[PDB]
Amino acid sequence: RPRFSFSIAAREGKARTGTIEMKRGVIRTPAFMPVGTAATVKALKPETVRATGADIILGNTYHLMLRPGAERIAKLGGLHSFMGWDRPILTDSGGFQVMSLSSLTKQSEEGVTFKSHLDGSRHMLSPERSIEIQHLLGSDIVMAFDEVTPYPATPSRAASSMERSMRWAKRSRDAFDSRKEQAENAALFGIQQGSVFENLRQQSADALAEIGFDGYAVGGLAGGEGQDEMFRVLDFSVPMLPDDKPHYLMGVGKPDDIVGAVERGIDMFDCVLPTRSGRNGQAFTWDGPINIRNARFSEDLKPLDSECHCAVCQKWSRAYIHHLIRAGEILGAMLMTEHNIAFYQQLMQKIRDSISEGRFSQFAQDFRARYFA
Amino acid sequence: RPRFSFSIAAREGKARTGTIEMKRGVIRTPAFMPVGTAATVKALKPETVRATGADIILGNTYHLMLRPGAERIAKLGGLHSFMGWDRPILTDSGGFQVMSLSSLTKQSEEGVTFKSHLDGSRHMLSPERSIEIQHLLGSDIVMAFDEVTPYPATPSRAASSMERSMRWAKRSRDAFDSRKEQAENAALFGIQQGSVFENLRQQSADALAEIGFDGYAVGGLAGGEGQDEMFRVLDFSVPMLPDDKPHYLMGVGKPDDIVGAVERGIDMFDCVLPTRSGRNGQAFTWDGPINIRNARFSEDLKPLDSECHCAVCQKWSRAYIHHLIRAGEILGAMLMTEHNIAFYQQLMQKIRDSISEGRFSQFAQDFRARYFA
Ligand SMILES: [Zn+2]
Ligand SMILES: [Zn+2]
Repeated sequence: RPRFSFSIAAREGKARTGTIEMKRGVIRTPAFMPVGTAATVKALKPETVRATGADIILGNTYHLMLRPGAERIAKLGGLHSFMGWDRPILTDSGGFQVMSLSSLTKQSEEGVTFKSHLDGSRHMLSPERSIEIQHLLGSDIVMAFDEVTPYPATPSRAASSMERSMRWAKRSRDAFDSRKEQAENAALFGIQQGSVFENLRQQSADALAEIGFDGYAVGGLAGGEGQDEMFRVLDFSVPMLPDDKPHYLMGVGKPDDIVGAVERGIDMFDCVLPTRSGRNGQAFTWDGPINIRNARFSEDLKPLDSECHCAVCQKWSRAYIHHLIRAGEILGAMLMTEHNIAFYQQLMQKIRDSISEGRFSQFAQDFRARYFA
Repeated sequence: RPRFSFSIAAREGKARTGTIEMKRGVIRTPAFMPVGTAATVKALKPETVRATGADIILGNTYHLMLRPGAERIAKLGGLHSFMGWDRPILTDSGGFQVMSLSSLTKQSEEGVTFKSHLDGSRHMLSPERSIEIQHLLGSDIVMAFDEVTPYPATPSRAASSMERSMRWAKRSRDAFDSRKEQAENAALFGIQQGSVFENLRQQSADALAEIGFDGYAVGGLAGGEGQDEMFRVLDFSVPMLPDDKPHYLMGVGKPDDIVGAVERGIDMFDCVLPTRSGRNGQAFTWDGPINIRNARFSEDLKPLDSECHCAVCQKWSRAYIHHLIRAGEILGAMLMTEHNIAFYQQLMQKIRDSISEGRFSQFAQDFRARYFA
């Protein structure tokens, strides 16, 4: 396999289905990436993550650099070896979480210094250091280090952040390219910014395409704007990106969001929703989500979802899982997470098959009628 | 397979190895039973419990009756169906936990009434109700309902409790026998009491043998007396029990305790140690236990134990598991528990093979030299 090759096998409207071939494996697109926070997809062995259909997982740079440490993971042989997942890993740049989880940020053109939300330790993150950490982890898909624009943002501030992000995207590119081993074996994605503003999204897309990346993420969304606005922004933003490279919508999302975003040209997704909500009691079904803690499930012998092919739905009842989650049992988190992640993979499979067969628009319509019945 | 058949295949001194055949499967003895509290062996799917080598698990009656409820489990098809373990299950009588976990106990000759440590609900437990609950769960090995003698106990109080326990053992026997379906498909074990006193242990054994049970537990030990005293009591107590039936030491225990107790004629064991300590950071090894949270393991690439055949030791390093447990990750509990339970099953296998080969005494000596090196 090559370092990176994205091939589009079928299209329907703006939707695409295909494959990304990398050294560690093939990624089927549109793709959902389960999120591994501190080097684990929560409550799942990697073999179980793979069994659900995942082709690639996401690792959080910010969390890994704080614990167990980027250098330490490198010494121990890299993230893949450390956690036991041998397929591709995408790492985020660590920037988003600095804003959302650290204390005392000091921000500047060089990068950001911050205090750990764990200990009192002070850490630094810049385009160069972010790229270095991702190398130390041995990431397959490296994200450029950007400055995240909170929602809502004024046009002036959105512009300033976007412009800084574009300067940092060049720095990221150069850092990545300067490290022979990373340049030869990993891929680099740039992140489009500009908040909800069309002209800024355009300037950002143009800047990113001028530098040149293996893939392009749409950043700054799912920040509180709501689905209507998100979709409106995707409408004009995705077409600005090079059509022949993957389009990654960071941090999205709910099943309905994924469907609409694929309709708009998105090829890759990640979210903590299926894992996080899993441990919380929310199970996804084709008829909409359920909260398994609800008393109405205490004696329901049906599986979580009536069609789901996952091992949880083959083996255990809603009643049992209701019991486990109410009791705060670890097996409850294990089973809910496996089911939710498998649901997401089944959704992605249905999306890929429908596009390949030229009936994705019908699938979207059928999916919505039932999910929101 | 028959309802119950215990066969002894080999002996060495007081040690025995053999099999208990029951309708739901064969139990190899000496046996270790992982403990399922609220209908789950904590952090493990039943298939994983089986994969470690477990032939039978233990379920806690007290916890099951409070949540999700004995009647409810019956309605849903019984404990096996509910939790997805189709092999034998031994249920305790629920008495021990009433003493240790409930509030406001009212005790009498009829039984005990108590308040849930969960809600404010008031529950009752008597020989008859304990046997009924175990039937509703669909237990394969039913324990007689006894009164537990705290350590230390005066001879007078030990005697009074033992005598009451023997009256309750007859009541348990009669209750079990009166329910055709339970009598025909399950087995009933009596519990010897009498604290540390030889004459009381003798009276108790004589009373139990007169009633007649499928197996005999040594109760009242591991209550704070220490290994020396426990062993001293086992020395005279086990021989009092019918030699041709299984001998069950309830609530034991550490690996060294298991070895010494088998040397003294014990065939069955349960303890929360490998599960509980697992989540706590303690991993069993042939060279003694380790606490994986210790900083010395942060970059140790070796498996938890150098000889262990479990899936955890095949796949992950001490360094990774150290990280998971420090981080409070669910996968940390999953991996530690699987390893610890598999260690216990490997110990039991080595014990069975050594007895079968007439070299158990040497195995005990070799085990101790290394474990306590
Ligand atoms: Zn499922
Ligand atoms: Zn092991």
